Amino acid sequence: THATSTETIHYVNEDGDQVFEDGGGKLDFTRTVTIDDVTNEVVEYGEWTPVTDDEFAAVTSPDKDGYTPDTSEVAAQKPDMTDGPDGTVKDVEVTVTYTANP
Amino acid sequence: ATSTETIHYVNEDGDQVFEDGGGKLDFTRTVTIDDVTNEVVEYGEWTPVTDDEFAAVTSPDKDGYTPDTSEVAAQKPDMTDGPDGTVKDVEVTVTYTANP
Repeated sequence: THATSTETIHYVNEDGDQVFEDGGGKLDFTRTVTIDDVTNEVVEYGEWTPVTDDEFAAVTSPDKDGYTPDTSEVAAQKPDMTDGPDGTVKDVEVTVTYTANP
Repeated sequence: ATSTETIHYVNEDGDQVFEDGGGKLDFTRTVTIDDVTNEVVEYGEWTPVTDDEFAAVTSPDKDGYTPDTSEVAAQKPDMTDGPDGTVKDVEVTVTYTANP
């Protein structure tokens, strides 16, 4: 199963080259699975619940002299999640671009 | 999860005079587990596949004999919960006494 969402914030320049270490972090989720004790068949899947919060906190973009990121802060992001037998908590990808001044 | 009701039909000497009576009852219970750690979160209560009690059983007629009871009453099998919870079987003994 994949119940831990990883948020990766790519910090790059206009050429797509990494200018800072990836930002972000991780968010853990869990869900219950109810089965028949006799047949071992899955009866139903519980809703995904957060171990901490259901949203990645806002992330401040690092400062680079002579450059300006398109956003000084990536807003809080809720990772997508799927239910059912193949359900999983998805990762979050974000790309912030630093453009040279002026 | 299956309870078997066994009714022994014996004479005053302890010898069986009829094949065992009774029947079977099936039950099921759900088990809720943490999909990530796989720890059991909760055990559901036992539920009957059909009924929660064995129907009353008529005792066979035997010439020159009288069973202490002509009908074993409806019986509910005992059941326990938790990790080792199970539905217990039911054991009953009917005695046929020779008529003077």
